[PDB]
Amino acid sequence: NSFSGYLKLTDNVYIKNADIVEEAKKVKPTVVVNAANVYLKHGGGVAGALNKATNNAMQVESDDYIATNGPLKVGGSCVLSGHNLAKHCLHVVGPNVNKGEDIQLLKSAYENFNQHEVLLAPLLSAGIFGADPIHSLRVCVDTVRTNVYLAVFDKNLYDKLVSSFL
Ligand SMILES: O=C(O)[C@@H]1CCC[C@H]1c1ccc2nccnc2c1
Repeated sequence: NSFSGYLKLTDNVYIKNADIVEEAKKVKPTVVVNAANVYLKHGGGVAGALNKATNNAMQVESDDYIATNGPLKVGGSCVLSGHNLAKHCLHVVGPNVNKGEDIQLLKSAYENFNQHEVLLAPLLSAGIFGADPIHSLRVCVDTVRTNVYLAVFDKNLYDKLVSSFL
């Protein structure tokens, strides 16, 4: 949890323009959040990048979790190993609003963060899931009560979020 270079947006939400893979390798936080789908198939976006950084160890562990427990629900989560990125990975499923999943479930998705005192995380449902990233930051701020360090890869997006929030 040796985070550096973050801007404090609220009492408990911090933001940095950084690649979450590189933040995780440098900080080795207690918890790194993955933006997952219900079958934990880490094919693209943040999920593909975190899985690639574990050289597919996260995918093999995830397939075993699904074979024993079944898929997650939208708005749900599970805690698995963080491998070389963190002590734990919290795999959280935000709604895929491009496939008709209700945006109201974005609040349920962020509620999972409250089970952990400190987390390194991306914006949920942004990117391939289709939600507006600034709306996702708003739900994060309105919902998460624990300390969250958000890593935003795209500089244009990061600047938009900081200008809209400060
Ligand atoms: O922060 C961002 O710019 C977006 C917002 C939601 C998903 C974020 C993200 C971060 C790292 C990624 N690395 C490889 C591929 N896609 C990624 C996507």
